[PDB]
Amino acid sequence: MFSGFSSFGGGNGFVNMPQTFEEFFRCYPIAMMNDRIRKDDANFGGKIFLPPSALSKLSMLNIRYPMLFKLTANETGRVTHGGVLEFIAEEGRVYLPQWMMETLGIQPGSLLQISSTDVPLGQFVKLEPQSVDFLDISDPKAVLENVLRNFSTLTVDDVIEISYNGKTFKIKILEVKPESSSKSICVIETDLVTDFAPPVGYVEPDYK
Repeated sequence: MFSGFSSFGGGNGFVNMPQTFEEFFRCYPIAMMNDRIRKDDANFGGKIFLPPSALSKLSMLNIRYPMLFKLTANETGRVTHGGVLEFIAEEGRVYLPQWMMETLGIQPGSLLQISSTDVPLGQFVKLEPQSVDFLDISDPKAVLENVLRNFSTLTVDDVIEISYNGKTFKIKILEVKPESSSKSICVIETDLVTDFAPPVGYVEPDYK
């Protein structure tokens, strides 16, 4: 009968719907690519090459930049989240790092599916450290930030590796606090918090 005509809060009770886009392209092993025509960082990075045709379609869908891409493998049934650099293949070519191919469980010439997904940026991410040497760095936090920049999308199930000074480090997202059931975390700038927790009970003797 009577209405207060007043609204209080209600924002918390609102759930944001992620953005999902699907694309199909053929992937090729970047490893076979000549070093001269390829970048070393790209080989160990999480950036992939896609056609401009897909990007144009995304704009129509009003996808905010940066754009996130997700890889789907029918053969393994597992889907990893890959990052995107720039579109240079007019015909429609997809390139991925050698390590990524192993995770996807697909061999050269295999089809690769890329879907655009947008996440509200997780709040907490748990990363698995490797070797005490990694934690021996004066500014380990800085290294982490660099890794996030390299990878547009981060998945708990996906294992990301960073190569520094010719060295490769394995970082595994054991557990993260997400805002969606997708169980995917992607931090563009720095809205994601990372913590290092030593899961290895082995100790290496000091050499002197």
